[PDB]
Amino acid sequence: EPTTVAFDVRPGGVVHSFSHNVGPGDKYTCMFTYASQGGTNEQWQMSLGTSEDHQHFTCTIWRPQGKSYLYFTQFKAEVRGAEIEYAMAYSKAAFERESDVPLKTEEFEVTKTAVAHRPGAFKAELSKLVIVAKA
Repeated sequence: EPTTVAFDVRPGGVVHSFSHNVGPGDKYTCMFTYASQGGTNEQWQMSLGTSEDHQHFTCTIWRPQGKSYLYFTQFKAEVRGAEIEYAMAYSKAAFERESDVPLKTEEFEVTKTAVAHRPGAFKAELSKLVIVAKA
């Protein structure tokens, strides 16, 4: 029943996935799959929001305070069975004196169901993903 859940983003280079679902029959699903290098785990948050029209929903994945130290070698946020209407990925998110810093055009790709890194162009820094979708 919580709409927001905490999860650990783990270094070590092995691929991990974390997912959360809300709504009748887990209608609204969001999954974050990644692999990273680093010294410590990072507790991130995944929030799923639902709108009045029973169709639109949002998935927001982020690291509190907007800075991540992990070297991501891959990432993919997926909303299976849904259609993305808006999405943005950030290397750094706004906090105190820092501004949001969107990933550069070449770093990622937005398909109907996913926001994913672009192999060979992604710069490895990520701290926030925002997805607005229609179930």
